[PDB]
Amino acid sequence: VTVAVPKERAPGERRVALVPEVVARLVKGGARVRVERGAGEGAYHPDEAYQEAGAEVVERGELLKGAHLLFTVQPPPEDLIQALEPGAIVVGFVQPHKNLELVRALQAKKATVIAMELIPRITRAQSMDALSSQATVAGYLAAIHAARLSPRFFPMLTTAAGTIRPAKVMVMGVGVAGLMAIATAKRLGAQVFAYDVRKAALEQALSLGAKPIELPISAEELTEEEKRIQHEALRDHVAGMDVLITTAQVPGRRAPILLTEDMVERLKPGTVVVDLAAESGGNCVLTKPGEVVEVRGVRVYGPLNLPSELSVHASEMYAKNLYNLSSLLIEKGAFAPKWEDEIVRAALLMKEGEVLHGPTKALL
Amino acid sequence: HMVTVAVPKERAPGERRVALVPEVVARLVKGGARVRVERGAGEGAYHPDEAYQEAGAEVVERGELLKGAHLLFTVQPPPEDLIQALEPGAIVVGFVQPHKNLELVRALQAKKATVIAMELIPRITRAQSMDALSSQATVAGYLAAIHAARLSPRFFPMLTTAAGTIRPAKVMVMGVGVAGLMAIATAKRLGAQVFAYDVRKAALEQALSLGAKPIELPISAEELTEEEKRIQHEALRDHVAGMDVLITTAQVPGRRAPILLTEDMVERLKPGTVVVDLAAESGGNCVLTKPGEVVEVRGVRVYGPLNLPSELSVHASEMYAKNLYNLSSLLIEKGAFAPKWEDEIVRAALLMKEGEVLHGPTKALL
Repeated sequence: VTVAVPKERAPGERRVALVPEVVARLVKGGARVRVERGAGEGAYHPDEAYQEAGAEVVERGELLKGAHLLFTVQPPPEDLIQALEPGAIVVGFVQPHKNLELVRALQAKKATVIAMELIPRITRAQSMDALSSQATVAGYLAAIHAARLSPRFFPMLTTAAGTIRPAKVMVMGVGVAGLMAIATAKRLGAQVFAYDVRKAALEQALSLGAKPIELPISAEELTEEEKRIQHEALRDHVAGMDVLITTAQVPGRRAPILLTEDMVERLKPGTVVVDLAAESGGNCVLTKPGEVVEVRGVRVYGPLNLPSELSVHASEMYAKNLYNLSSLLIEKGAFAPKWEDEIVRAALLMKEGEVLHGPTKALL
Repeated sequence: HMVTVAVPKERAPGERRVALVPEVVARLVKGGARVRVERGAGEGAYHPDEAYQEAGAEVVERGELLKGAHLLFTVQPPPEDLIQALEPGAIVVGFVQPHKNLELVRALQAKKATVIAMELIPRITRAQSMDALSSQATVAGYLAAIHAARLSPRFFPMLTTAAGTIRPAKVMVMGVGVAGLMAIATAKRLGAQVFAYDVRKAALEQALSLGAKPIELPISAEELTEEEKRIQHEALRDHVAGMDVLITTAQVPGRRAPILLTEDMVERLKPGTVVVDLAAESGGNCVLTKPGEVVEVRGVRVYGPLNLPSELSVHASEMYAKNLYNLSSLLIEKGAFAPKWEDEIVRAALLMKEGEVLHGPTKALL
């Protein structure tokens, strides 16, 4: 098997689909790897370090010559698509809704793509979950940015000039990203609170030292009347916060509004919102994606591409995810795609140009 | 027969701090003092006018500000419009830094003003609660570490997921005074492996206490030969090369900052390394640093922040205000203007009286 690795082109993308250490392991297992000149520069991995790992550092669009497996972060642009070579498998993030044009080009070229956002949440696939690994990065950076943006200390502090209270941080949406925001805001010494409609998620928060927000109806269909009492109770909680980190996203849908116009009016001047849901529209009505705005003294930040900010580790984890996915793409140095495997069945978005996952057929 | 204290809006570009905050203003008032605050003075620090009025002060207009009376409390030194309006016998209290504001210092003596300079508070134990250099350095240190994390392309903490385990980042703090100690405490909380470099052993002792590993050089921490300098340098250089982040904090009053990250030292940093150079305001500890900017050479991101305190404006102002409050006990008796001129703190910090410059280096520069 020969595995190709492109230099990412999407504006502001700094990650690389494989890193040198991972490349070595693929080589030591009998695989061959070609890496575009400069592909790991965003992640501080020089061409020489790849060569050392046994890769040949080729020129772009010489890249797909050998060509059994194309490993990307973002979906491949057209220059690469055209260069595919029949029977090749594309493996990376696809995001049909964000990159429809490139998706229609992949099927027109009759290509085969395993979509990374489509890895199933089963335990056997945990080590392959790139959404999770990238969400961890995003979570960590959410918290760091919350501290950079806030005009107060996160930790409680005593000096000869007195003592200062710790900051009050609420994380809303306690999935993988939110858990790491909790872990990181807690490390910095903030009082941290957690809001999620699911009890299991809230138990995870409690475990990391976050105080769950308890609403009049408890975590696990609801009346318009019951919604109102939840809303008013959450509103009072949010008002008392020094920082809000919102992470609630729903695949192929607009993000839910969790920070409502009337909720935002009650935030004190000097509060910070780090809205991780900006990519799909934002959990907060104030948020302008990719920007930091300030209204009524409320600093609101909607980061896109946090993973690419932490490019060294984001790439390392992602590289490992792909390597771990490889055991079902590669057998004994050979190209042996386990088509019958549930992971591959769930993640295989198209085979020879035919679209195998419903919603993607609809958009096209 | 009862003292009045003025507080301006800061003008210096990018200054967001306020010399007094509302909670502090109330204590001054509740002790029988009056306070006049310029409209908007606390906005940088998210303290609305109404919070000051609530605390018992009159939110007046600028340039009406000094009419009232006796004490001008500032963060940065007062610009000219304010110096011109002083009122004889009145005291200016704040940061002065003549090397940065010579012109304004010249205007202050021309107007025969009296000024207690905040950077001149003596380092004695009784003056600890009054030390604004120290309280501001704590702010600077904390943010140094936060920015180091924002800028680094790797995790600070060691981490395990189903995708593997990741080593903690390796952070060196060079210059272990007040800012350095806070950078340590904060890089530590974030789970970095933290190392500490300082020519003084007591400072290194304070680092160890916060969980930082001291950098041990061939000649040990406390008359040094050129030969002995070479081996310290080469050893430290080996240490620096192994780091993911360098935070440098070494400053010396009224001098260029010492170069602690030499050009040969910088040459050995791997691409992806971060330098937060807290000494940019006086020239930078690192040869690469461009003050107020983030540069990237040979893949090394180097940041030289000016006015970190003003980024943390809520807490910087709070500690500063308390510092000023605490200094009051020597400026104010039972609500009346009573300067204790014979106090060591006051004599150490009194930069000028009725136009007479009473602190050498400032006389010399002027």
